[PDB]
This record gives sequence, C-alpha cells and structure tokens, in this order.
Amino acid sequence: QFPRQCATVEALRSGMCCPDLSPVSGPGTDRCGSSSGRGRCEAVTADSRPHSPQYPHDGRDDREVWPLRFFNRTCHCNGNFSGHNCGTCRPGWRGAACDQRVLIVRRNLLDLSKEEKNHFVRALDMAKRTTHPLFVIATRRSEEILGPDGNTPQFENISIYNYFVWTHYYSVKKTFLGVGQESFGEVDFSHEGPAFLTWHRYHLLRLEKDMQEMLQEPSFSLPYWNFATGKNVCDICTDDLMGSRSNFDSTLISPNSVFSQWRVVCDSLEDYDTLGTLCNSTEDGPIRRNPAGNVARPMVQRLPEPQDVAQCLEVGLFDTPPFYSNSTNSFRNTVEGYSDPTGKYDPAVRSLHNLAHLFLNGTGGQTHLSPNDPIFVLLHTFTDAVFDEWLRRYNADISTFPLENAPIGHNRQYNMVPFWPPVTNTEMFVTAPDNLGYTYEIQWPS
Ligand SMILES: *[C@@H]1O[C@H](CO[C@@H]2O[C@@H](C)[C@@H](O)[C@@H](O)[C@@H]2O)[C@@H](O[C@@H]2O[C@H](CO)[C@@H](O)[C@H](O)[C@H]2NC(C)=O)[C@H](O)[C@H]1NC(C)=O
Ligand SMILES: *[C@@H]1O[C@H](CO)[C@@H](O[C@@H]2O[C@H](CO)[C@@H](O)[C@H](O)[C@H]2NC(C)=O)[C@H](O)[C@H]1NC(C)=O
Ligand SMILES: *[C@@H]1O[C@H](CO)[C@@H](O[C@@H]2O[C@H](CO)[C@@H](O)[C@H](O)[C@H]2NC(C)=O)[C@H](O)[C@H]1NC(C)=O
Ligand SMILES: *[C@@H]1O[C@H](CO)[C@@H](O[C@@H]2O[C@H](CO)[C@@H](O)[C@H](O)[C@H]2NC(C)=O)[C@H](O)[C@H]1NC(C)=O
Ligand SMILES: *[C@@H]1O[C@H](CO[C@@H]2O[C@@H](C)[C@@H](O)[C@@H](O)[C@@H]2O)[C@@H](O)[C@H](O)[C@H]1NC(C)=O
Ligand SMILES: O=c1cccccc1O
Ligand SMILES: [Zn+2]
Ligand SMILES: [Zn+2]
Repeated sequence: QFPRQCATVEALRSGMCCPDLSPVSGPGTDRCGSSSGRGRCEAVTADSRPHSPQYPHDGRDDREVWPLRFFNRTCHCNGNFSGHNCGTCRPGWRGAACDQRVLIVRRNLLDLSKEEKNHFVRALDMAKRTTHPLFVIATRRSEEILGPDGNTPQFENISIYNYFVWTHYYSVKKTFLGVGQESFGEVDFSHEGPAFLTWHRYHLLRLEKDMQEMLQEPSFSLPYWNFATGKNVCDICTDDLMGSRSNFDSTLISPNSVFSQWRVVCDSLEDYDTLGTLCNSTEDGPIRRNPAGNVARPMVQRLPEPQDVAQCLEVGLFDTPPFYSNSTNSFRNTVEGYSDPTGKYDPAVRSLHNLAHLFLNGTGGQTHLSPNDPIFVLLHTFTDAVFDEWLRRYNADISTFPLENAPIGHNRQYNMVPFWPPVTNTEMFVTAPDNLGYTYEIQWPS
C-alpha cells in the first residue's frame, strides 16, 4: 500500500505519488529528492502484456496493471538511491550517498545464541505493536477510496508486522464483482505462478528493512527455519522461540510465549467478499496453531524430508508452461509445493513450502491469514534460501520466467502487488549476496 503522503484526496486525484524529501523551499519543491540528485517524479511503467485466460474480469480489479488504478506517476530514483522518496538506499547500500556496502547474514534460528533468540522474538513482538512509519492500508477499493463524503481517504494506520500480513492478504483476496454476486477466486497475485518466489522475496526484504529501522540496527537479519527435516513436530515451537502448544487448548500457543497475546488481522472474509471491503487494522482472535494436527489429512502431518530439498534443487528450469500450480518440472512449482520434489505434478501432492504451511493445521495454513502466525517469516526465509541457492546454481536464468500469458500478476514485468514503490519480479531475480545485501548461512544435503 501507499506512503501516507499519498493517501490523500489531492494525491489520488492527481494520480501522482511523488512525495517531497526535504521541502526547504515549500511543498512540492523536492519531489523524489530532485533538489539533490536523488531522483525524479516520473511516469509509471506497468506490465501491459497479456495474461492467461483464467482471469476473465479485466477492468474489474484494482490489482490489474499495478499501480495504475491509483497512481500513474511515481518516484524513480537515480543510481543506488531508493524508496518512495528516493530518500533511502537500494538493498545492500547505506550511508547518505548510498555508497557503503552492507552484507547481512540470515542464519538458522536454532543456531542463534540465547540472547539472539530472545532479541529476535522481542523484535517480532515490537513490530506487531509499532505503527508503520511510512505505509497506510486501504479499507476500501478504488471506487470508495475517498470515502462516503468524497473527501475522507479510507486508509488506516497499521503496525509494521500487520502490514506484512495485509499485503499478503491483498495479494490473494478474491475479485469483488458486486453485492449479490459471488466473488471470483481463481486469481492469486503471489501464489500459483512464477511470481511466487520473487513476490515473497521482496516481502521478506521489506519486513527486514522495516525492522532494521524500527530497531535502529542496520545489520539485523531475519533467521530461517529448516523445516525440511522429516519431523513429526515443530522444532521451533518452543517458548523461547515461536511458542509451544497450550496445555489448556491444543490449538492455541502456550501463554508463556508472547505470541499467545497476538491478535490477527484479515479474518473476516465473509464481510470482505460480500460487502466489497478490504481487511482493516482491527485485530480479532488469537493465532491458532496445531502442528501435525490435521488428522483428516495425513499427508500434511509430517514435514518435508531433507532429500526433498536436494531433489527440487535439481530442477533446472525456473518455470514451465502453463506457469501455474499444475506445471511439471518447474523449480518454482516444485519448491512452492504443488509438484513432488522431482518435479512430477499430481493434484494431490503437497510438498516443501505448501507442506510446511499445512503442517501447522491452523492460522499458518490458511491462505488469507498465514502471515499472522510469525512462523511464516521463518518458513519463507528458508524458502527464499532454497531459491537463492537455485539462483547461484543455474546462473540466475530468468529466461523461463514468462513475459506473457502467465496468470495475472505473474508476468515477469508485473509490479508485484501491492508493494511500493513499484518493483518488478525482475528486480528480485538476482543472487542475493551480490545484489540485495544479504546471504544465507546454510549447508545443503547432497
Ligand atoms: C494520470 O492520472 C491523472 C489523474 O487521474 C487519476 O489517475 C488514475 C489513477 C485514474 O484512477 C484516474 O481516474 C484518476 O483520476 C489523469 O488525469 C485525469 O483524467 C481524468 C479522465 O481520465 C479526468 O476526469 C481528470 O480530470 C484528470 N485529472 C487531472 C488532475 O487532470 C491523467 O490523464 C493520467 N495520465 C496518463 C494516464 O497518462
Ligand atoms: C492446468 O490447469 C488449467 C486451468 O485449470 C488448465 O488450463 C486450461 O484452462 C482453460 C481455461 O482457463 C480451459 O480451456 C481448459 O480447462 C484448459 N485447457 C486445455 C485442457 O487445453 C490445464 O488443462 C491444466 N494443465 C495441465 C493439467 O497440464
Ligand atoms: C474492519 O473490519 C471488520 C471486519 O470486517 C468490520 O466489522 C464488521 O462490520 C460488518 C458490517 O459493518 C458487521 O456485520 C460485522 O459484524 C463486523 N465484524 C466484527 C467482527 O465486528 C469493521 O466494520 C471494519 N472497520 C471499518 C472501519 O471498516
Ligand atoms: C486442522 O485439522 C482438522 C482435522 O485434523 C481440520 O478439521 C477437519 O476439516 C475437514 C475439512 O474441512 C473435515 O472434513 C473434518 O471433518 C474436520 N475434522 C475435524 C476433527 O475437525 C481443520 O479444518 C484443520 N484446520 C486448519 C486451519 O487446517
Ligand atoms: C495515523 O496515525 C497518525 C500518527 O502519525 C505518526 O505515526 C507514528 C509514526 C507514531 O509515531 C505516531 O505517534 C505519529 O503521530 C495520526 O496523525 C492519524 O491518527 C493516522 N492517520 C491516518 C491518515 O489514518
Ligand atoms: O500462503 C499460504 C497459506 C496456506 C497454505 C499453503 C500455502 C500458502 O502459501
Ligand atoms: Zn502464502
Ligand atoms: Zn507461503
């Protein structure tokens, strides 16, 4: 969603989201930091190439050709400057001139020290309570975004971590067709398509960045959870980490973990998909988590085996037609978990990433809701670690990431929805240590 400077009547009317950086001569005098050389307000590029025939409602959904339904001009920054303002630096760069290299290391959560484990847990908790300094979220779609009286932007403040939940929600929600009509659900701007891995990579980079600024610790890094152990249990679900099971309710988190106090956002689908509203910042209800608990679905009662990871990393093409959840021999569909680890499609199979979600048999395994469970962060840095090893191993071969006829949202040059500033899948399709300022301390099975 959008910088608070752009969630106004004026900015949405002008179609321009190009905020000032240091307005020393008055408002509008330093848009995108043009006073210095940091950037310039510029026309948006959005993907205009066709998508797969599965989405038939072109013209109906604000996520199409993102961000054009809200803004057609944004800040484009020069050099290694970056941000909605061009006021910060691109990943891997710090300093006023964006010329100092940083490399942060994402490590296995179980390898952290007693203190490092405690620091991480409290930092997640701080992000859950701390208002995001920059972004606000919409509670209405574009037709109602200026509110009933036409002068009241329908945006809410939201915490650093709940923004992380909301953007995942917004990417997966159904297309609203109107009161009385059933919303359309064969659409997903962050799953079931090639954008899945790059979407989720930016997802993590933006949370990590937000927490660095919240903590004022430039080197803070999100750890990972090696869920590919074949285990029957959740080895990070302990009270010094992500929280153990409640002895008073098998589906709740131990009261001796702060995460039992969290309350989730976006759990009112029945309202959103009938009234046409969007998830707002009001929390409601605790995290439900029940590892291995899906007795009705035995396939999701055990986690992935180690070799599952070693096998999926031998799939050498990033994606294959039809670039969807039923692709075969697609690395993306394999690690996403709709193929078996060799790449062989099967409508039944759930493996790796999908399996790790469903193993939680709770909030973490529901599509509109799953970042509400903070295991999500660690589940996806590990998924991102596998992706990064693939990028290393096959020379970041983006050729099979399709430029057209992908499911809507997944064309290569699509701006990933709804991140801001606009950022394409291509911008994330790079090896992380040289291009994004982070690397993984990890070892792979042979
Ligand atoms: C760039 O956008 C302006 C502003 O319009 C907004 O932009 C989009 C997000 C879309 O949602 C528009 O409906 C928004 O109003 C465009 O100028 C407006 O054009 C409309 C007709 O299309 C007109 O009724 C308004 O008066 C115009 N507003 C202003 C301030 O002139 C502009 O045409 C767009 N330029 C492009 C796409 O190149
Ligand atoms: C993958 O699933 C898709 C969508 O369910 C199937 O693709 C086509 O879908 C269009 C409408 O989107 C229909 O005309 C057909 O059902 C599909 N085209 C065919 C069968 O030629 C597709 O069949 C699936 N791919 C597989 C199973 O390999
Ligand atoms: C924030 O979201 C909640 C959940 O959708 C909204 O509360 C619902 O509002 C509908 C109709 O207004 C009621 O029928 C439901 O019973 C409400 N749910 C709950 C849990 O109270 C709430 O109105 C939204 N806030 C804003 C400002 O839109
Ligand atoms: C957690 O697992 C239970 C089953 O172990 C799920 O409940 C089952 O849901 C299916 C499909 O909705 C029903 O056919 C079964 O009758 C249910 N069984 C029981 C014992 O409840 C539950 O939906 C799962 N929850 C999540 C979030 O995954
Ligand atoms: C959102 O909240 C605004 C508060 O602005 C600032 O936000 C963070 C950084 C906190 O430090 C807070 O204390 C600050 O004041 C309010 O002005 C307003 O209620 C909200 N604005 C909108 C558009 O919803
Ligand atoms: O976001 C998800 C939520 C629930 C289950 C499986 C896979 C997901 O990516
Ligand atoms: Zn997801
Ligand atoms: Zn996921």
